[PDB]
Amino acid sequence: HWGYGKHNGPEHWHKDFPIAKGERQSPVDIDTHTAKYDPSLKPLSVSYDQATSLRILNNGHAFNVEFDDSQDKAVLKGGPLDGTYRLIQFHFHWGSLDGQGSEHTVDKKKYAAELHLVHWNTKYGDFGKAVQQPDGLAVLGIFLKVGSAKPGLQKVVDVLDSIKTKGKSADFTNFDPRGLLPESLDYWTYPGSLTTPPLLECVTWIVLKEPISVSSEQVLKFRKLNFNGEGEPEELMVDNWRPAQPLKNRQIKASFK
Ligand SMILES: NS(=O)(=O)c1ccc(CCNC(=S)Nc2ccc(-c3c4ccc(=O)cc-4oc4cc(O)ccc34)c(C(=O)O)c2)cc1
Ligand SMILES: [Zn+2]
Repeated sequence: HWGYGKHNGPEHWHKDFPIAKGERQSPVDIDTHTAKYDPSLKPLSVSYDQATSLRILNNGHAFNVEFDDSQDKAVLKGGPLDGTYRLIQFHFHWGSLDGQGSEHTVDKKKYAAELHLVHWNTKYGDFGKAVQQPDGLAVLGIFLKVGSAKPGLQKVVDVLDSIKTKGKSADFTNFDPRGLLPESLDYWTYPGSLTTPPLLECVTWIVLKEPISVSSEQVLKFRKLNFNGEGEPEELMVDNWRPAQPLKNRQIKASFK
């Protein structure tokens, strides 16, 4: 099916997922000079103290650290959000080289990778119902640059060898996502979509301005993963990012002056 290769990559997705050419697609380039500070934005609240991680899975597109979202444990509120959004999973998008990998870009700058913490609006009951709503999801995006190692990320890095191929999963309990956040919560926000098929336009994007630093060694291990399943020709899981899409009259708002 769809992927990131030359024959099934982003430029081909529209054939099976027409919304790919929609009016609210993600990611987008964030032109910092055009983004406007929005006084109406309420304080952003990231409450991950009771987060319950459960498993890590290689789904053939990236790897997901899944959480128990049967209760209001890890939640995201405030900012441009109305109500409570529950953390369900987080994953990354990265490149084959340090100069690329992020999905959103800042003044056209591409980061080495991008972390996506996915949350769904609790007023819709479940994730399935949420992806049928214009405000069903909220994804917190964090940029990764290559520099000093990120202590909180190492546990994720060290388990990757156990889920090298598509379909493989491993227990991943007691992981604290707070160790992946930068110091500042300054952010840019705009209405968008999922960046991979089905590309549904149900996401309120909140992209943090401050990137986190990860070591070359850490990202190199991300690049050892496989898109393929076990026993198949090895296709390194790299460059699993979608390029910037047309803004289409949308406005990106800044939480800071
Ligand atoms: N990069 S990004 O933008 O951050 C991003 C990209 C992709 C995705 C996820 C893409 N895949 C989707 S959407 N998967 C999906 C959607 C709905 C359901 C779903 C479906 C679907 C059809 C239906 O008829 C009833 C469903 O009921 C459901 C009840 C639930 O409690 C949770 C999910 C769920 C399920 C599933 O079955 O696990 C998976 C997340 C973030
Ligand atoms: Zn993503």
